[PDB]
Amino acid sequence: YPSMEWPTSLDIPLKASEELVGIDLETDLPDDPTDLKTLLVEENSEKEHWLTIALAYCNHGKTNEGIKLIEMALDVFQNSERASLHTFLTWAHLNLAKGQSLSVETKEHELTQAELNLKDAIGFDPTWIGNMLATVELYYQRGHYDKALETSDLFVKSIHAEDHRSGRQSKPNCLFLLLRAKLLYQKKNYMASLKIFQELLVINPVLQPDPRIGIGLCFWQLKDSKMAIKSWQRALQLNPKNTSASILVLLGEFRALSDLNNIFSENQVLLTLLQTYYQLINSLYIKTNVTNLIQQDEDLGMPVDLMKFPGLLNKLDSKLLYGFDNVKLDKDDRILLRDP
Ligand code: NI
Ligand code: NI
Ligand code: NI
Repeated sequence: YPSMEWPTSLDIPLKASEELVGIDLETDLPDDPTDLKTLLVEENSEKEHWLTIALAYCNHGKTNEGIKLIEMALDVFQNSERASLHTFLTWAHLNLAKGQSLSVETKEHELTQAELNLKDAIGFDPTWIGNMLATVELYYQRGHYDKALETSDLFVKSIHAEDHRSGRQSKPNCLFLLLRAKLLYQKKNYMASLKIFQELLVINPVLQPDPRIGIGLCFWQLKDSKMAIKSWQRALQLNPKNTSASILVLLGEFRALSDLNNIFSENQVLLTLLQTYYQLINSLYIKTNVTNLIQQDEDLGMPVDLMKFPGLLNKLDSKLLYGFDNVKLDKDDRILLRDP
């Protein structure tokens, strides 16, 4: 398959001489990012290096450190050079805000921090795709689905208008499509949603988040529970760290029994599963409950995270948002292109 893996090391050009200090992004980052700040400031390092480093923290479980670094960068870079620092801070706070167990206030507190940085970013660079996507993602995360879909639809018209103005053909943007597919599913238009998720599978079969999660949720809401489960097992196969896939595969296959999956649910919901330990009125109760909690995550198991796109938040290169042009679409993926 195609590859969206981040460069795994960084060379910082030293200021006085012309040697380069190499950093292994996966083991060389210190617990206190101030150490690099010293280096980065001292050697007059370029801004994109601050970003690349902060993204390494975030993508290796260290978002607080990622945030601490770019917040320090804000004391170094001036005026318009601060825009892309604010964009990073927007997406870092959107990632925080997706925290699995935040109370509605902590969520909104993090989303406010994102919005504040977003305002500073758009003030300098309103047409940057990183800032436009964040505007839509903020509406989504706040549940304002109608405004999100309407803002999305204005944005793609704008970009289309812009391609006439530069004599270019438009290329579908995977995250605008992903946002549309998710908004459509919120509006219960599961058929239009499913088509977009399937479009995404052929454009970028290594897209994060996995559009197969959405493929399965569309099948499920369209009552083809057999294929929903196949989409989800394909997701969990290509990436066994996908917790959302895991919980969906087991909640789906779980339609004695209520022991076999509490033990499989401890490997990687477990509350209400234990509430359901409390004429088969009962079988419809466990059935309803499994359905309710398969639908409990308003994020649909597909968190939109710009930190999964090499070059995007650290170099203003949005190329990877358009995916790949040859589709070796594997046997177990091409199945998922089918109708219900
Ligand atoms: Ni914060
Ligand atoms: Ni905070
Ligand atoms: Ni046109």
